[PDB]
Amino acid sequence: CKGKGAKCSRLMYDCCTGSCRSGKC
Repeated sequence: CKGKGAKCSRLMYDCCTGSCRSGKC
Protein backbone atom coordinates (compact mmCIF):
# COMPACT_ATOMS: atom_id res chain seq x y z
CA CYS A 1 0.00 0.00 0.00
CA LYS A 2 0.97 3.66 0.17
CA GLY A 3 0.41 6.28 2.85
CA LYS A 4 -1.31 9.66 3.04
CA GLY A 5 -2.25 11.40 -0.22
CA ALA A 6 -2.07 8.00 -1.93
CA LYS A 7 -4.95 7.45 -4.37
CA CYS A 8 -7.16 4.75 -2.82
CA SER A 9 -10.76 3.49 -2.55
CA ARG A 10 -12.58 3.18 0.80
CA LEU A 11 -13.90 -0.26 -0.21
CA MET A 12 -10.49 -1.50 -1.43
CA TYR A 13 -8.44 0.99 0.61
CA ASP A 14 -4.87 0.52 -0.64
CA CYS A 15 -3.49 2.69 2.19
CA CYS A 16 -1.23 1.03 4.79
CA THR A 17 -2.48 3.05 7.77
CA GLY A 18 -4.71 6.15 7.71
CA SER A 19 -8.00 6.56 5.82
CA CYS A 20 -9.51 6.38 2.32
CA ARG A 21 -12.23 8.73 1.08
CA SER A 22 -12.88 10.75 -2.09
CA GLY A 23 -10.46 8.33 -3.78
CA LYS A 24 -7.43 9.25 -1.63
CA CYS A 25 -5.74 8.02 1.57
